[PDB]
Amino acid sequence: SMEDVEETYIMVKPDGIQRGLVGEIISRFEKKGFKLIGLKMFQCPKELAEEHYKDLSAKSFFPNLIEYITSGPVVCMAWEGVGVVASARKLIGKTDPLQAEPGTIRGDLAVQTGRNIVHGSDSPENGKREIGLWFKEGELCKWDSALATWLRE
Amino acid sequence: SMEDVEETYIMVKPDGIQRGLVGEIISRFEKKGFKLIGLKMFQCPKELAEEHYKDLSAKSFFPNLIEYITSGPVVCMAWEGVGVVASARKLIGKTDPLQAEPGTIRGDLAVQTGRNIVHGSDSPENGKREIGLWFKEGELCKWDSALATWLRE
Amino acid sequence: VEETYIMVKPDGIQRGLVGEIISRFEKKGFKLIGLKMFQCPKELAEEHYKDLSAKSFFPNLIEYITSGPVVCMAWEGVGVVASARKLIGKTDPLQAEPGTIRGDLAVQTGRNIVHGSDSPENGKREIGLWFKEGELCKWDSALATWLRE
Amino acid sequence: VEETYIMVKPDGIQRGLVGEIISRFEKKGFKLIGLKMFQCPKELAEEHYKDLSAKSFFPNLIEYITSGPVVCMAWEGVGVVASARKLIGKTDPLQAEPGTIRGDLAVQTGRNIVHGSDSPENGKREIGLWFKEGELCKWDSALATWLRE
Amino acid sequence: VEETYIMVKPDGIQRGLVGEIISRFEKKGFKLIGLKMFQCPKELAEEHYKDLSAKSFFPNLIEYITSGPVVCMAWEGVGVVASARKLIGKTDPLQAEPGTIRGDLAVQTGRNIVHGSDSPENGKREIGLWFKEGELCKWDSALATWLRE
Amino acid sequence: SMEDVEETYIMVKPDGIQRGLVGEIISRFEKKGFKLIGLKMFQCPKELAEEHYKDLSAKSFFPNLIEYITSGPVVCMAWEGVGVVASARKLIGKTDPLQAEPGTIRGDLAVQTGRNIVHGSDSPENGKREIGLWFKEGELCKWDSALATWLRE
Ligand SMILES: Nc1nc2c(ncn2[C@H]2C[C@H](O)[C@@H](COP(=O)(O)OP(=O)(O)OP(=O)(O)O)O2)c(=O)[nH]1
Ligand SMILES: Nc1nc2c(ncn2[C@H]2C[C@H](O)[C@@H](COP(=O)(O)OP(=O)(O)O)O2)c(=O)[nH]1
Repeated sequence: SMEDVEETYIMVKPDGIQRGLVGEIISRFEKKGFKLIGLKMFQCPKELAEEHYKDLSAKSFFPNLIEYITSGPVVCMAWEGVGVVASARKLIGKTDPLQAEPGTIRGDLAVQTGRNIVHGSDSPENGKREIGLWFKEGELCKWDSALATWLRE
Repeated sequence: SMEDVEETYIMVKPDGIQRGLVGEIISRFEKKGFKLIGLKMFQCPKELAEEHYKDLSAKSFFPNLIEYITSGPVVCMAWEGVGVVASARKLIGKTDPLQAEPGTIRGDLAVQTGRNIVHGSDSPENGKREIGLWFKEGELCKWDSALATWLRE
Repeated sequence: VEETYIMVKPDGIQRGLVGEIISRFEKKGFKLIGLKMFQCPKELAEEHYKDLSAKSFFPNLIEYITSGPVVCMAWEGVGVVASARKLIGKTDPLQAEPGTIRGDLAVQTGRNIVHGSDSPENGKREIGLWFKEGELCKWDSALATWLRE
Repeated sequence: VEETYIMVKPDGIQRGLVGEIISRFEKKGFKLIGLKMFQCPKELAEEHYKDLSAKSFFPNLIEYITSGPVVCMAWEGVGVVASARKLIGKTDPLQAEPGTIRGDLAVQTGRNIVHGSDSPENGKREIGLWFKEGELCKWDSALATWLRE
Repeated sequence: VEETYIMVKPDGIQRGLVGEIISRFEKKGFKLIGLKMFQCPKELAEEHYKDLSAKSFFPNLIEYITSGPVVCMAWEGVGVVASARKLIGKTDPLQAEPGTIRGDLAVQTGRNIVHGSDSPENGKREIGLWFKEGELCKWDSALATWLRE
Repeated sequence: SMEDVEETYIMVKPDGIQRGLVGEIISRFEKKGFKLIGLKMFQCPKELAEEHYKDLSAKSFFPNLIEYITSGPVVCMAWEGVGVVASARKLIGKTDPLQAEPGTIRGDLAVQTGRNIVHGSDSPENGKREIGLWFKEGELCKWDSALATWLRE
């Protein structure tokens, strides 16, 4: 089968780190069958995070948002796969954890919106933008999976 | 508008114990991020069980509910958190396990309405009712969660 | 009592999800009455996919389920047929909801790791097709009363 | 039948390990007969640790054991005391072996998340010190015939 | 390549441990080449436990092994026989260390949920006794290069 | 509590990645209670892998080793904690996954020495060394665990 493998940026937030969910979140996607090509614990500089949420820079929560997202280290992840962006969004769950369906990362492991543990790109366009914003040039590591023949047709 | 801290009475029904599921159910709620302020293996006295199911006292099966809930030990739990009530019902799943969705407790662990493992208050008003009903005035334990600031803003 | 047929496909084995899938049905509360690693011969696979014989993918499908061993299973319980389907998830893993088998453990339709009868009729058919006279095992669950009224 | 006293300490609750610890003993096969989240008043704690009153760490200990609610437990089964001591692991989480509770989930003796009666006589003493009578519950385990002969 | 016979005793099935026990061997890295739920006949139960024939617990043993269906398994991998022994843990569940199957999920010797050949030749001998000719399925793991050099 | 906190270098070898065990491994230490201060997927250059295994350079397996450790990305890690070095090694198991006791990382998830899915510093000094060899000045993230007070005195 031929079908482009998109990339999506997935980020475990400060709270996710504090609660020790870094291993758990990663394990969810590893079991799903997606490839990890970019990974790193990272203390996000204020500028980068402000660039990341550039679109929300006018909002009244923006200050508080940047404050939190930089208040502690986060984990930067880049996942490759076919239809992985939307898939990631599904596995993550609704923005509001209380409304997230059990089985999803937020519905299983979080309770409040302002602390929803993780971020998934909302589109392949943003997946590219974010992976290029949070990751330096040669940080990504591409590799052929040994299970490639058993993950995809 | 911001919602107040809430309390709910979650109960592991007789079958939950027989199948050694007390631990996993407590875990699902500990993992979600709520705070356990009430817990005890309890032998529900007939009078207490009667008050618990008072809204069904007119039902022809009312006897079964009382009889059954008194047939063996149960685990009483009192959980706290903003929106914990509506959330607990969500992690628990539809009454008929066969219909509860994969990911919910009943959805992943049960097969018949009658032996649907756990119970959670159906409303914030009923949560306070059941907690005060099942727990003796000194059985509730209040404490400050060290992860409070990472669970909610 | 209702019985359904559930099978882990070659990719489920390769990826080592046999124990996982089984555990999920055990925990749910259904009784396992049939189990066996089996290398499916072409003709039997074709028989299994009888109705898709005119389809375009048919051959690929036949290769896929014979490209490695499978693990046949016979599960019993009231309404197990539909429940099993719900636990397996949508045919397309990307579409199946998190919490289901394909929703958590697969990424593509052509390799969606598991199978479940879609009807009580096919349940008997498929079980009667993959299991031989006597390979099934009956037993009384000690937790029977704590699983059903 | 033999019963032992197991208690999840304050750090255990603070770290959301109650469910996990209970599950281990459940999955092991012993029967739970007593359970409760309890706020240990200083005197009960000092009586439990009666023998250490003279030691310099006494103050710290009492503060710690009462710094938050604990979860009291009572389990039943032949050899449950020693086994529970084995499942829990050496006093020092760093020396505790991988597979044991403290070994898998803790990092320091002063925060070694759980307790377990070190002998059957102590099991009775502690269950009697931490529980009130009506608190223990007796019941018949459906799976007994499959747990023992 | 060395093979060993692993089997889930009847107490394992009644307690829903089939999937969990297989997973321990899938996660370890070993290859499943034999599997089937089987109702063990008294005669076959006797040949297997020939060495314990003159033991006083023998009779109870034979009735136990025949008390319900069991799950027969064959795993491949160099050193598997010895590795399975460890994963299984000491005969008396109460003495098997945490981390092992008997140490985490059993409480008495007469209901130790699992079996494993104690040597390579007993593995060969046991697979020939529990599995018929083609019930074994030969296949190669796509992860071969990452499990052994 | 005046106890000295050391750091240890823990790395997920190429096979760990191939086998989707990155998460599981991370969760073992996360749940143990140690702190993650360094983490990154990385494709190791022969030169770096040799200066890392210089003490085995004369061995007959060295050549293969070097190629194995560089045959694909690995996941570098820096863990902090009192006695984390010795603990981490205990948590990993014997060099031979067939000997490693069940419950340890290698005894639970591997079947052969040359593919023992993970590495951990064998001493506090090699701890400092390896972290310095694999992590650049500034890749390590310092932070305060909200549970620090419940993990230690
Ligand atoms: N009912 C009963 N069974 C016993 C007693 N001692 C031993 N057995 C059973 C369970 C033991 O695993 C078996 C003797 O087993 P072996 O030491 O020959 O081998 P093994 O360690 O592989 O365990 P297995 O065949 O899996 O049950 O017979 C006893 O006192 N009472
Ligand atoms: N490919 C290959 N690698 C080997 C062989 N023997 C040892 N090694 C490698 C992997 C071992 O982890 C490493 C030696 O490690 P060690 O100093 O005994 O301690 P450890 O940090 O591995 O626990 O050398 C071997 O026989 N073949």
